[PDB]
Amino acid sequence: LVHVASVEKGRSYEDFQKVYNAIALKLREDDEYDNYIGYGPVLVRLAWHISGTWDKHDNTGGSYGGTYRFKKEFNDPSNAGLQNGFKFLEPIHKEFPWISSGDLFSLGGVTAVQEMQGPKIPWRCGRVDTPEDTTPDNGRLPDADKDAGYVRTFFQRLNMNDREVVALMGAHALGKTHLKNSGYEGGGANNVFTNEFYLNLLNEDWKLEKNDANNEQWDSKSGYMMLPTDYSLIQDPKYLSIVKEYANDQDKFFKDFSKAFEKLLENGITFPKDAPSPFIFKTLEEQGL
Ligand code: HEM
Ligand SMILES: Nc1cccc(N)n1
Repeated sequence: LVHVASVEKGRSYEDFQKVYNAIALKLREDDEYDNYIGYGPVLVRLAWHISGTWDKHDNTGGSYGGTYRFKKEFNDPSNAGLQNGFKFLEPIHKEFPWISSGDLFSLGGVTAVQEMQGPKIPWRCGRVDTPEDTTPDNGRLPDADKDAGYVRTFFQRLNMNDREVVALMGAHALGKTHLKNSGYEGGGANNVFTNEFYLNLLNEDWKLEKNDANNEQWDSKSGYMMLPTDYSLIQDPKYLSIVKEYANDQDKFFKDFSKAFEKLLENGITFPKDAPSPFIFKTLEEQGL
């Protein structure tokens, strides 16, 4: 299965910057969401979940086809709550109806990371909507009540190695868990992208508790939480080393997250040798907007 990137006809960097800016301005405007977290974190999670269906073995799933728009995938229990991100993006899509769905969902995550003061994430256009029959079945996204060996095996399907896994999970500095979505509750409610995930893992005093859904999670007295799969990153000695690295080097974390997150968003896509180079969007702040 080959998915060849095809640039939306006649579009260039300055078209996609406009879309980025519309997303970014709406992120600033719609600030009340989720007790004043705003939509940044949910957009990052949307971009990940639309990408994380990918299977390297047969090139099924992935961001290219925009298949989250279809009910089988929209309704995946693993995607509960992401409808809020889709609803955020609907006026953006109405303004810019020429962008493909996969391009919009992936660009929403890039825009969110950058506007939350995270790294620059180079981004490539040309995902093409594919039909409803190409929608992957539910069950391809990961469970949270598992251990490091589970996490490591899971991510091999996505062609991610230990460093890439640990870097990607730093996104768990953002937003929160919600009991009614996933059966986990709590988190920093943070809407600034930092390396805090790693510092919290190493620094807090964690206790293994049960939540009101009868699931185990790690809680800190400071009011933070970790999923079992997050905590596994300090139980496994290989992950632990990388957690320490990122807890001690903000810039390295930023660079490695950027590389892994673009990768994630590009898995499954064949870019022609003459395709445009990746775009690096300016933030609103860099534009004086
Ligand atoms: C083993 C891998 C992972 C597991 C098991 C996992 C699981 C979860 C769960 C259970 C939630 C809470 C959802 C809710 O209740 O609303 C969540 C939230 C979140 N996840 Fe992950 N995740 C994983 C990897 C990732 C990766 C790779 C990223 C992106 C790079 C990511 C980004 C997010 C973000 C940003 C949120 C917060 C959403 C919000 O505040 O609404 N996750 N994740
Ligand atoms: N904010 C957040 C989201 C997912 C998992 C964790 N540990 N925390």
